[PDB]
Amino acid sequence: ALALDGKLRTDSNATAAASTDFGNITSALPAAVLYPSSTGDLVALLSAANSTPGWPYTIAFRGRGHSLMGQAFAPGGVVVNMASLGDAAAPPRINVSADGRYVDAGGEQVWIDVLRASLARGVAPRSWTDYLYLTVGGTLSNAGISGQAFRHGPQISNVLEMDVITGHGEMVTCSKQLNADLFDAVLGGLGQFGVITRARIAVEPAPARARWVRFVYTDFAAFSADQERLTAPRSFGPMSYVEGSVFVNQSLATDLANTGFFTDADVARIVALAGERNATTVYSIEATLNYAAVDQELASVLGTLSYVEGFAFQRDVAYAAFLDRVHGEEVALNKLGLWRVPHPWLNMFVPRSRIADFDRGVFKGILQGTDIVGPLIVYPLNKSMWDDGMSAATPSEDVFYAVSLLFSSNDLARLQEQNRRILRFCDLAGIQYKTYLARHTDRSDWVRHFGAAKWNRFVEMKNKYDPKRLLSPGQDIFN
Ligand SMILES: *Cc1cc2c(cc1C)nc1c(=O)[nH]c(=O)nc-1n2C[C@H](O)[C@H](O)[C@H](O)COP(=O)(O)OP(=O)(O)OC[C@H]1O[C@@H](n2cnc3c(N)ncnc32)[C@H](O)[C@@H]1O
Ligand SMILES: *[C@@H]1O[C@H](CO)[C@@H](O[C@@H]2O[C@H](CO)[C@@H](O)[C@H](O)[C@H]2NC(C)=O)[C@H](O)[C@H]1NC(C)=O
Ligand SMILES: *[C@@H]1O[C@H](CO)[C@@H](O)[C@H](O)[C@H]1NC(C)=O
Ligand SMILES: *[C@@H]1O[C@H](CO)[C@@H](O)[C@H](O)[C@H]1NC(C)=O
Ligand SMILES: *[C@@H]1O[C@H](CO)[C@@H](O)[C@H](O)[C@H]1NC(C)=O
Repeated sequence: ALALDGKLRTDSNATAAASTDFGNITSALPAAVLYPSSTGDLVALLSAANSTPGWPYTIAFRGRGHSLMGQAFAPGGVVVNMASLGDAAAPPRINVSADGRYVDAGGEQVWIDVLRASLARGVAPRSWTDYLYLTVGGTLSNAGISGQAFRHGPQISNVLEMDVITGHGEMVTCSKQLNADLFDAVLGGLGQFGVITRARIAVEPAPARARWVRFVYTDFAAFSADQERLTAPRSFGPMSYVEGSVFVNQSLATDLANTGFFTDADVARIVALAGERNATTVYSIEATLNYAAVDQELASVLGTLSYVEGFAFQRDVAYAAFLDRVHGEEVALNKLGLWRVPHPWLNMFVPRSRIADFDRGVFKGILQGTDIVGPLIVYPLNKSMWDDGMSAATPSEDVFYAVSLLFSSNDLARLQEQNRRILRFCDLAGIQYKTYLARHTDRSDWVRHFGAAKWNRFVEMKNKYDPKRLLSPGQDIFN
């Protein structure tokens, strides 16, 4: 029925396209790929799966395939090409509310398009990812983090309601007020319980511009203390965005130039500073202030900090230009053939109490004497802005750090071994980290990830909403 309407494709080109992802490390061929024209086509697929004894196929929902390790694959199953839902000109897949207090976006829609539609109405989401060509449904199935998360929470903390089609093939609207169990389960739920077809996203009046700063440190203690100062609850401080970067000695000049922030003269100055201090690691805080008045506001904030004098670097850009900054990085890297390469990325949340230990073992230890390509990102988050009732798993401490080591790749094998070594260091040091964007491959690891109480809830929701265990099998939780 769906195949006759040209929606369910089994041809080699279709299956091949749905068999690889951004990670470029693992691959898995699906039996078929659905190209739905409407949510009705998704209901039809999931209802058939629910009602058919001996239903053969697991089902995955491909956003834009930005997964690192096959999370969007359905080996010998059906991959849903979610993007197809946004093919038609009418009706619109992104609706800013009449009063401009929220935006309704299709699960398949990319955040860059959500931004553009929001700005047309003078508004914008409050919480972002660093990179905007990701789907609403995709990031909400994980968490969605960037430099705003310390004060607004992750993207999953900025959703009012969702439309979800469950593994039973039932279309359900959920929120804190209605079907809250499904609402909580789906958010950070790794595509396990149903497909998000619509999410209601909180917005704020859009700032016009961003004052954009980078501050340089050679001392980790000063660097991390200042990050924590900038992101501390008062309500929060003036800064709209706070992240940080780590630069190892061997690839210092190259990595500093690769930020796209520093000029060649700026890079030379930082290299000279590291040299005079014999520093093996350099650290940079990246922060923005959304808006003569800005000058004094910025001066007042910087006066509370302890970066190396003479090493505050400033840019002033349009708000939208700041948010979409990484798009220009992709275009440039792809032209050099350096974008579509293996990405053995390591992402985790590290408790505040152990971040100095992590720095000693990893940045000052394991990563020393290697040529690093890709950013090493480190910044604090506030647990208070996360809802522990949702599926997403975080460390127990009030403050924990996002640590994102975004390695680009003989080299791949070395990098995979290096990541195993970093994880081994953390385990032996007894650091109670949580991975982010990673899939585990056995039960014990997944139970450890969630913790006993949250795992038991996760299973309860799985039995209620996907009892056949069909959905997002690439997560390797129930498959
Ligand atoms: C590619 C990449 C990823 C990325 C990033 C930069 C790059 C270049 N920067 C990020 C950032 O700054 N902050 C952050 O939180 N994440 C960042 N990412 C990682 C990204 O969030 C993940 O890749 C995420 O999966 C979103 O990517 P995408 O939208 O392409 O989704 P997918 O990989 O195809 O699918 C991921 C899993 O989710 C399930 N899924 C997908 N759509 C839905 C819907 N609508 N409903 C329910 N589940 C869904 C898939 O089945 C899969 O398991
Ligand atoms: C954006 O709003 C429009 C209303 O203008 C929605 O379009 C309707 O969608 C329903 C269900 O998909 C259809 O039955 C109607 O025919 C559509 N009406 C119109 C006027 O075209 C659209 O669904 C909204 N988009 C999202 C993602 O919420
Ligand atoms: C990774 O990308 C290359 C193209 O550069 C391709 O030949 C290869 O099949 C891909 N590998 C995986 C596992 O996706
Ligand atoms: C799911 O399958 C059951 C049969 O076990 C059936 O009673 C129910 O109506 C189905 N739901 C949908 C929406 O397909
Ligand atoms: C930094 O690396 C260079 C090699 O490129 C080396 O000459 C220098 O001694 C290193 N500095 C420190 C303090 O490790």
